[PDB]
Amino acid sequence: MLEQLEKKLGYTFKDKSLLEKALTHVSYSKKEHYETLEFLGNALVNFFIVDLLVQYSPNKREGFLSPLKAYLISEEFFNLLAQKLELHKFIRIKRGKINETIIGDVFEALWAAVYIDSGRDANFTRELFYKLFKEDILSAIKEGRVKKDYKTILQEITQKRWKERPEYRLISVEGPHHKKKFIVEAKIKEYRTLGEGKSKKEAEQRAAEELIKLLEES
Amino acid sequence: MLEQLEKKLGYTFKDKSLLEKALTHVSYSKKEHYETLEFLGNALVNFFIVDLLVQYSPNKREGFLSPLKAYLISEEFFNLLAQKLELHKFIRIKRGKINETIIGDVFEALWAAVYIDSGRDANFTRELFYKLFKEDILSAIKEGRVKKDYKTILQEITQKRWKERPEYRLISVEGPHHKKKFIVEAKIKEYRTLGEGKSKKEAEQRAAEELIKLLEES
RNA sequence: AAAGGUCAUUCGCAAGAGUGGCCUUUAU
RNA sequence: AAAGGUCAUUCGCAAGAGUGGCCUUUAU
Ligand SMILES: [Mg+2]
Ligand SMILES: [Mg+2]
Repeated sequence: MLEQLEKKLGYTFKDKSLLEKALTHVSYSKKEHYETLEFLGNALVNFFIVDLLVQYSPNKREGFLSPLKAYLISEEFFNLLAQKLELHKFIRIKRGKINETIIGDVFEALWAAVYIDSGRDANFTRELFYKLFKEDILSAIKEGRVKKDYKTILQEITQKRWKERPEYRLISVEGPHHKKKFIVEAKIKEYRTLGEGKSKKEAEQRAAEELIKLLEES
Repeated sequence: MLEQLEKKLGYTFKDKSLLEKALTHVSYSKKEHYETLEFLGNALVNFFIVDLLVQYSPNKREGFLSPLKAYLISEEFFNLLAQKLELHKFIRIKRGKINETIIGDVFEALWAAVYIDSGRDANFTRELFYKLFKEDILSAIKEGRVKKDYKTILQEITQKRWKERPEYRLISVEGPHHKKKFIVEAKIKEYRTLGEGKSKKEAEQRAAEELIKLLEES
């Protein structure tokens, strides 16, 4: 079973218990799970990615590098990189389903495990990591594009035009506690739009997206 | 002069312009300054710190490791570790004076410089880093303690007791725009307290501290 | 950690930038 | 990234825990 993953990883563990720990969620084993390895892998993987980002990024301005780095270490991207490994069929869990949060954390812990198993050889681990994902990362860096959210876009418009910030007002809150529906109002000067979502922010983001369009019509 | 810093670092650079760039603020050189190196150094050092932290921490709980890690990569701590280096006498800058934010950023950039100049040798750089600071880090980790802020403590108190959170509002704002004084009000149930500070958060932190007392005195 | 506004101050013919304080938005 | 409250759900005699939703605090 593990031999398969080791083959996809291109690395054979000296300590197989270290590899399964990385693959084990707290629900399956409360004494030997990946939580602490995840803490380490996050730092480790963060380093490998930044190093690539600094070398190959077309734009080295902080406002570009920071948002892009955040995406390159996001759960989303990690799940994207993990596909190749098929972690979903090596992961051990009980009270839960192997969602994208679990996958991303196991991905991080998995890299910490390799690092440790190899006698804490960062250089070796970085290369193994690059041999597997360098191209995929450089690819995403080349097609890198920072995109602002509506709430941010809106206040930059209003701070430019009237040097003021839009007022977000909570209008309604319906539904059961585990699935609420929020209706918020965005207002600037005398303009006001509405927005709804499953969270205040989502609702405000919708509201803001409207106030922008509203303002375009002038 | 650079030779003096290399002796403190315990490493001789092949590319001196690299060491120089790490020491150079944008005010002194618009084209070759430490901004990008700082980006990378932060990631590299974060990894050095975390690795030590997962191996030597008294407590491995997320709620302990996280707050503690935050302090271990904070500007405050880096200035502490950087003292020994006397970076203040090596940093190049025009517009301003070498403050703790500068020192902290140059500390990070410097390690990025060492990393790159050594041909991206992570193991080497890590050991050089430890040779200089492992002792100080282990010591801080041994004294490691999570310090909660008043606002956090207040809502945990009010949420345990009443399942509700305190509320803040600004009472008044005094002084010039570049030096304001805020007076804020903190409340829970029928209890209200005031606090003042150079910012809303400082004011609220102060107000929260007062309300905690008010609650103890019942 | 990044983004916008703003006050002060510094460099600058200008453009524009540095530094310090404040407000807000985003991400983790 | 961490902390606290809350709803749902799963495991549990209980304590307590896991997973999903929401609110909030902190840090960068
Ligand atoms: Mg994670
Ligand atoms: Mg920094």
